[PDB]
Amino acid sequence: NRLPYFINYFFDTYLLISEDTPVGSSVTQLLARDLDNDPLVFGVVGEEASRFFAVESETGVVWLRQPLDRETKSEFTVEFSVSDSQGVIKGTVNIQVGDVNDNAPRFHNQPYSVRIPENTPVGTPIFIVNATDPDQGAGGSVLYSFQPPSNFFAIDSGRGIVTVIRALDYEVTQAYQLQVNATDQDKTKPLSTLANLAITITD
Ligand SMILES: [Ca+2]
Ligand SMILES: [Ca+2]
Ligand SMILES: [Ca+2]
Ligand SMILES: [K+]
Ligand code: NA
Repeated sequence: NRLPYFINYFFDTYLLISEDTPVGSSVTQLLARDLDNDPLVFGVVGEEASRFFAVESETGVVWLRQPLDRETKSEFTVEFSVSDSQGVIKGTVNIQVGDVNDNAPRFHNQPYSVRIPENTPVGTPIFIVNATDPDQGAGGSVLYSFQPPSNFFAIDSGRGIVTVIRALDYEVTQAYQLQVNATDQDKTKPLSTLANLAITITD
């Protein structure tokens, strides 16, 4: 009797599963050969592995049994079994959880309030806004803007630095209420968040 062995590429590399994979989805089919042509039985081995995955024992089809979230657990290690009813073989698979853009930017250091004197020159940086996005790639990269755009202030798209771009006047306007939009850069479905910025003029 010779022991059966696993075929799939991912026993030697890794298996990618998207974090948006519906629970119940088949994520792969285990494949194995036996030089004796013995009928084969497949299994999943371990407590964490047996919560995440079920295996159809006669076909090797693997089902996801719990939702994934890359931002909570990005990778884990699982053991599958194959058996010819005389011996049992185990293979380890590294599971990588594939990222989707399922986070909108999150602001820190709120509320956002600044007092500036009315003599503040054009080009003066007055306040820094801060938003982060825990997604990977472009979906994790944030650009800042004013919604709607201001004639009196600008905000750096990259760094979130607010500047004065036209001279102020305490007489005309003693306060400004701005909306900072933070958008991620995903090509297909970008997500955005608005944050309040309060600017008070002194004299
Ligand atoms: Ca065999
Ligand atoms: Ca994500
Ligand atoms: Ca995002
Ligand atoms: K990021
Ligand atoms: Na997620």
